[PDB]
Amino acid sequence: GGPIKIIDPEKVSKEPDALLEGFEWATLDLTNETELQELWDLLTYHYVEDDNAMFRFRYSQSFLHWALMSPGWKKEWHVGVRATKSRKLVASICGVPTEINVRNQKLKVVEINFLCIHKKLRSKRLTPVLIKEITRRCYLNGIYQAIYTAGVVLPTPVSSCRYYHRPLDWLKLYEVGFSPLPAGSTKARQITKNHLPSTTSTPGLRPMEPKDIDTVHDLLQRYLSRFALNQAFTREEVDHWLVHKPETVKEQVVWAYVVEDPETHKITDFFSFYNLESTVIQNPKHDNVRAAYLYYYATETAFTNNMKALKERLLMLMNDALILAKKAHFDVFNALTLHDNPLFLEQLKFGAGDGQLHFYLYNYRTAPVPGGVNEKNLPDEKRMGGVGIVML
Ligand SMILES: CCCCCCCCCCCCCC(=O)SCCNC(=O)CCNC(=O)[C@H](O)C(C)(C)COP(=O)(O)OP(=O)(O)OC[C@H]1O[C@@H](n2cnc3c(N)ncnc32)[C@H](O)[C@@H]1OP(=O)(O)O
Ligand SMILES: Cc1ncccc1COc1ccc(-c2cccc(C3CCNCC3)c2)cc1
Repeated sequence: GGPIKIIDPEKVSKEPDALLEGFEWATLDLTNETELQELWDLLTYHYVEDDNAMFRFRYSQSFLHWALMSPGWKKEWHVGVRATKSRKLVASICGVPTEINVRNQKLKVVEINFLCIHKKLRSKRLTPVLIKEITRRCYLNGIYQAIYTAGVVLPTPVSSCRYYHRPLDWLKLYEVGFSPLPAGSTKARQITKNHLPSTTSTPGLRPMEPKDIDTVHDLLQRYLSRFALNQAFTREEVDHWLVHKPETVKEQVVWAYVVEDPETHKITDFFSFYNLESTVIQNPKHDNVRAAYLYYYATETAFTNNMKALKERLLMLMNDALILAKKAHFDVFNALTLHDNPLFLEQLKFGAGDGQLHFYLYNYRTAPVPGGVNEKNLPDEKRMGGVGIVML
């Protein structure tokens, strides 16, 4: 594998291409509360929905602040389109920098997300224009590769993973149409099936602290090394992406927990999950779904190559994650079939979701990597070791 083309730093245009009449390019400054609000306004009403128009992802302003001003970020990579007259923000596309490992080669990339066009401007071929412009801004800063996900099929996906959903408040999810009541059942039986213990079981389990950063950093990168495609975490990235800062962040977005061994007092495990609401588009009884998403995790047990033992360890840890997520009043716990997740998704009663999330690399060729599933789109322990990066 390797890059597809070499970019000529001399030929990168200093000026952007033209836009549809009445619109103009605009760099967003997300340290400005009004501009953060503008992006949130756009996304809230125009970002990704399900195919039945029942739900729309509802990234919080705190989430956007977190996701988009990560270590190394540049405002030049927060790209907006405005209406010239009204000044209204009508489109966005965003990137942040990170390093990834693609089959043992380290690569500097941008992670691309929050591509969004106002519904009234759809189907006008603006998306290629947005893509080309963020590409140009990246090129100017010496970045020539990207990684991203999408639910739509685009040329040469590097992998695909299925969505999985673990009901925490099943009744909530029933009343919003998220979860069905099967023909043969009752509310009580569904609540029974999804019931969770009142307390966690892993000994030594506690919220991650800043003092844990170095140890979690070491453990995480050793664990992610087990995957063909993975994120090459820096220390500042562990701090930013895993350690909630309550003093300066009003609405918590990231939860992290470590296992401090009772005997050695070393960190032997950790897991984490983030808060991403969905808007319930039209419902009498509810306005939102409060969802938690599984993010990064690691365990020393992985390094024995004893899959039964890894399976056992993950079943306990991930059930603890559910209980903690429930305690934090999340309605549902979501995950993908990446990492070692096929080892626990079905047994801990995650229900299979619809379709796949596809993973893409820009300007980089590599062989497809396994995404946790077989040909039937079902979790498969023999199809792991592939995708070791979670994106937002
Ligand atoms: C070196 C640095 C490189 C950095 C850049 C790397 C590449 C980054 C790539 C971007 C990563 C984004 C990652 C995320 O954020 S994925 C999230 C995408 N956002 C949404 O789903 C929000 C709801 N939808 C919308 O806002 C619009 O429907 C969007 C903007 C998605 C399409 O707007 P619209 O419906 O008005 O379409 P058009 O008439 O302007 O354009 C039609 C063309 O656009 C292609 N299209 C449609 N959907 C996507 C999609 N999700 N990824 C890439 N391409 C897409 C489509 O195949 C067609 O191509 P073609 O027929 O010409 O082949
Ligand atoms: C509840 C909801 N909100 C917005 C759109 C669709 C839906 C439907 O139910 C879903 C519940 C969960 C997911 C989901 C689960 C795990 C990972 C993801 C990725 C997370 C990164 N961005 C792409 C989606 C989505 C997708 C859909």
